[PDB]
Amino acid sequence: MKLEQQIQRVILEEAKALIKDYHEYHNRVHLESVRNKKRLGDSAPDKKIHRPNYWSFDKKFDPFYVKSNYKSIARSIANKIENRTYLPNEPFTKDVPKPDGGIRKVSIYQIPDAAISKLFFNRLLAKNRHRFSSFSYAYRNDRNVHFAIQDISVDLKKNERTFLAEFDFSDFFGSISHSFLNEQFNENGFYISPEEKFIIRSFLRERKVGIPQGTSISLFLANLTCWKLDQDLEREGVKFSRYADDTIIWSQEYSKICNAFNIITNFSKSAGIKINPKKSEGISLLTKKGLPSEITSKNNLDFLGYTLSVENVSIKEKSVKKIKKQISYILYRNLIQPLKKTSLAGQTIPANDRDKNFLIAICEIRRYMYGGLSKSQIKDYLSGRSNRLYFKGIMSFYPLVNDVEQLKQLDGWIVSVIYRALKLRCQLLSKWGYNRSHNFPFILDREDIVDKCSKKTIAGRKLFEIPSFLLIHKALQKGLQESGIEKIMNPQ
Amino acid sequence: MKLEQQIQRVILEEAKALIKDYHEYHNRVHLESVRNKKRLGDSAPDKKIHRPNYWSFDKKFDPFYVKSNYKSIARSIANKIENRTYLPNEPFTKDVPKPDGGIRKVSIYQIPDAAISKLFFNRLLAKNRHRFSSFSYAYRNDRNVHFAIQDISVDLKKNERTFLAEFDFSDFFGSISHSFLNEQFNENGFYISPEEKFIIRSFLRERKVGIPQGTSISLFLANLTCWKLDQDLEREGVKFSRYADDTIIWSQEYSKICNAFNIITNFSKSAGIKINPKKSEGISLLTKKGLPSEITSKNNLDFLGYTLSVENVSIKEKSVKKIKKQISYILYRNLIQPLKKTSLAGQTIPANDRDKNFLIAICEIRRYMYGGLSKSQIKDYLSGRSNRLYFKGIMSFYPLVNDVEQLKQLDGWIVSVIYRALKLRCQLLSKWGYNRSHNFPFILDREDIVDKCSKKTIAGRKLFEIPSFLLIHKALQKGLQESGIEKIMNPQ
Amino acid sequence: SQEYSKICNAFNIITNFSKSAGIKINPKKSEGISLLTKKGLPSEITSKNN
RNA sequence: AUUCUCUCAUAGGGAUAACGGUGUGGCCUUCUACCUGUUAGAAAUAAUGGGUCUUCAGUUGUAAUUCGUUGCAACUGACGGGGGGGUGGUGUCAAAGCCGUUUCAACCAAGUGGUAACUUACUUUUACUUGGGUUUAUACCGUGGAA
RNA sequence: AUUCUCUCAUAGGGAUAACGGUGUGGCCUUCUACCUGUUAGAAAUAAUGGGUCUUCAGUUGUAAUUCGUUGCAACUGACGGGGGGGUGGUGUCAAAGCCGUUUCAACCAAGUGGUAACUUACUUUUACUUGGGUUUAUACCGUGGAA
Repeated sequence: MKLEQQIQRVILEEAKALIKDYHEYHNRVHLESVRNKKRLGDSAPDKKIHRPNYWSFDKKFDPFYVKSNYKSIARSIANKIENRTYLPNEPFTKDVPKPDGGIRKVSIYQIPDAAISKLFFNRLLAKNRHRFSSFSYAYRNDRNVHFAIQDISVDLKKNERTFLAEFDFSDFFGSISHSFLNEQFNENGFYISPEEKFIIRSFLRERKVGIPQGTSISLFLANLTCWKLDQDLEREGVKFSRYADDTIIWSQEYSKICNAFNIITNFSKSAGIKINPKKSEGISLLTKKGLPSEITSKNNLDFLGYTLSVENVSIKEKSVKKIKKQISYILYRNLIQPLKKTSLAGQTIPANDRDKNFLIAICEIRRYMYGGLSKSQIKDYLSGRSNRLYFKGIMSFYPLVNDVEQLKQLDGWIVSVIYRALKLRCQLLSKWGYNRSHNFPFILDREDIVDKCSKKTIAGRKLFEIPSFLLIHKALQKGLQESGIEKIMNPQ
Repeated sequence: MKLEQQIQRVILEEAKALIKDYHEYHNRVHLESVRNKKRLGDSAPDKKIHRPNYWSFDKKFDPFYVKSNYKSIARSIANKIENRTYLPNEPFTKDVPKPDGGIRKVSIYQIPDAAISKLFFNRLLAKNRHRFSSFSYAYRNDRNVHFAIQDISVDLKKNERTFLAEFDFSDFFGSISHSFLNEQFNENGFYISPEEKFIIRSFLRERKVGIPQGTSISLFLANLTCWKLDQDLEREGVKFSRYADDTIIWSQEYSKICNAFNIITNFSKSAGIKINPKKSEGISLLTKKGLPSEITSKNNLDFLGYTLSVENVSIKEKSVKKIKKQISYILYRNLIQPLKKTSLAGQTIPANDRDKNFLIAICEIRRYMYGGLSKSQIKDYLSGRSNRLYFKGIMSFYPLVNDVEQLKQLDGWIVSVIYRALKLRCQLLSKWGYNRSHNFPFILDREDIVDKCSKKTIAGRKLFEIPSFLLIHKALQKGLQESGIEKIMNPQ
Repeated sequence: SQEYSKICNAFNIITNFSKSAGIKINPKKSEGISLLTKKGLPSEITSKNN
């Protein structure tokens, strides 16, 4: 087919995606407003509906208007791409620096330009994916972080002490030399058509150095420049794994890991990229616990939310603290916050050994960790009674974790936090003039919360059971050997 | 879905494929019989239709009977796979030794067993393709011979002299140790379910050593055993490319290529495979023409139908001789063979400057080399007037050839052979009593055959033009940079 | 030995033999890799005199 | 109008008012061990209502082997953090320590110079919600029309 | 029966005779520079019939640059093997050589001790045929039924 049919179909799909997202967004907002009213009573605020503020800067940002007039835009763009006159329109770049983080300025392009960028990125990736290295895991459709994690986990067990080099790059996207970039189009066996070359050069006219962020065409150019670095790194004879601008190298020889520094420095001098000397760790020796070392040594390393070691693979401390933050905020929101207002008009007071708020908080925690599964369904999957199960929780993002002790400590932390939150709720209810210290669940003790909640039934469903990380860990371990990583892992 | 639906669908597709092939086969036979009658006149033999002789050995070989009764076979097999009682039936192995070739005994299995083998091979390949090396090109759906050819062609240009090691293995499939094979299922991070282990072991019960040939389940086991060999070969720091049991290694260091021999020997001792000392070439130094060498040296090497060198990539001599064989036989069949019979009853004698046999031979040659394209369509593709063209000829099997001189010599050989065949046809027609030495095309000379045939028209189509390899080479070169290798290459 | 790489390879040989024979080394009575020099000479890594 | 047209087609002109989604219910079919109530009615079966179990490592004693690890009874071992105060053991020449009872803390806090708040929130690889499909049953959410 | 059923389901029982494909034509739509005949009829356009062109490297002289390589006239260089005999050049002190005319060979054969045959053929990575789709137009090919 001609280029105009492809532009028309890509533009139509892109336009319909934003409309679907907006239609789901305002319905979620209405449902959450209704539940907030039922929770806060008469103290709930009013519902507010917002629209993107950049939809009014230029008419072409609005997906409804783009969809209404897509055939003419297609026609025009096609003609100007066949007349060598096309030029992307200036983007909207409101991104600004954030505390403790890089500015990370990101540009948002209009729908026709982003559609052209994605269309021309897909064909280049399809034509040239077979000439990339097997140790690059970013911006591709056949590799993912979990493959690098599995490769490092498998390789580190074999030996007892290995050397490691960790280095970082400063301003990766904004420091690529244009004369360098243009010289790689005729090397390593790549296939770039003249029209594709034109389209690529059309996106760099405004700048004098670096490549734009926020667009899909720069993700191929990001992997294009490191082909010689990966070629020389593999020729050296050391193992490595690179994701975007973050890399790690390990080897058994000091001389080999010293030569890897010279290779990295030579590539940085060739491409004009300067390394950051404040976020780099350098050369260190990783050994098992208790073994002495002659040089600077460490026991574990962090890589993309994981904590690799000689023995086990665990979750990073920052991600653990964010899980604790979300669970604690859910309990505080559903138990303590409503009772701190000026008046209790429209609220509901627990009575007759019933508490809807505790059930709601438990259900929300179960939806946050499991995703809605029950312990009976999990045990049916484990016993082989059933042969189908879905993974849609937070644990789906860390399927390679095999550290039981950390999960046990998280379970004990959850139980203690729940007990103390219920104690504070009881004290606040006593302060308001209601005494419910002899009713469920305020009467339960810490040592019997799980056992007593494991029995209470409602409508034939055990809706009061406390989720455990160990059970879902066992289910993930069983499903990994029967379906694979790609199937088990989350789609995002 | 359950296992029975998958078995039912796979069996049905396999059964319908043979029926489609047979229905196309007997129609091709009838058409060829009609044309043979019109060509040989009254001396043509009678049409004969055959059936596979092994269809009567066991009813289950017949696809019509299998299709008629597929649901019961599905049911049964499923039940016995869920009761741990399944066992493949003995195959039919009529393959025998051939002169100048290995016996290569091949077993044909029945449809349900081959369907189970393919079904269980597909899921294993999907679950474990990400743990294979990037330099293995056999029995996969993401790598092909042409990728290895492009990698060697690109790498050899950079340097002027490299060392090479070429070695071969004797009886690869029939010498794998079972105790070795069973020990690799728990290493390198593989994922094999217990049911899959059962199915695998079910196909090796009869033998005491080696794996069966002719089935789809052994193609995964072929790539499974060489994981440690490829791991150590990549750890050494040398380049290589392995396809099935054939491998090549090249490097810049004598010590590195000497260590590659020790790695190969250690792997052969570990797996029990013995190398053949009569089909191996050893260690040689490849240099450019005219440069002296201190050790045994050569100028080019052969790999999978190609002839690689420092400068160019050409076609192997054996494939060139087979192309010449096919062209010469086509000309002999359509020009000389009919006139050597006892009587010319029912034949047609050329007259009034007309010759249907010459036109038929030219059309068959064009279909053999191009596939039916015309020089006007090719020049339209080259000039950019059109933007779509198909490649369905013999040249589609060698798209990376860039040796113009060889194609020019083949063109001159074609012209000379055509001229001499027409001269012999004229002499035979003179011997039968007809003098046509002053009529087209017997009057044309060698130096004007192309120029005169390039003008004659019939029904507005230049059906007498002589095909040239250089034009299709230019079209292949242009299409490679605009669609890619996967798209241009043949589907087989 | 006189070479750091050679004394680093000796560790891999010892570890491979321990894995082959099933013997496990004790990490509390071992001293590791150290450089022995004469008294008064500086060292770049952990050093001892006797 | 987010619906439909028109062409000079990253724009401009007409014509019609509806056009996209969410919750609940329905239907379609879809992977499931038992034991018991009350119904119905022939135990073909249904209909509903209650309760239990599922994992791993062992030690066996044995069958099977296809010469192994297997399948098995029976067995026994696992399987929900940490911190600050008080008070008994038992620790020894002192002691560490090791035992368990009783209190305090919504979380970061096993800490800060000091400790409260927050989810349409906050941010560097950092994000997702419950087998599908179809329902002019049923109630509502953008934006229009009417007013 | 290769069609449909039935269950004890790698099998066995019934019932119906049609069931799968190929060539040609049709239709649907699908990527295409011109110049000319004769038609038709208004040059809106058709309908058919004839003929030419398409690639790469240069040298420019110049415009554009977005500071380059570009786009351009015009230019000139490419673009269909080898072998065995005869005979002229020109080779030089001889000579190699280098020039081109004239004959012989269906291919392997630029070779074998010797050279004919073969495609439903022969064989180690070794194989495929012409944008699709739909046509109870039209003629035929397996296997059934009828006979």
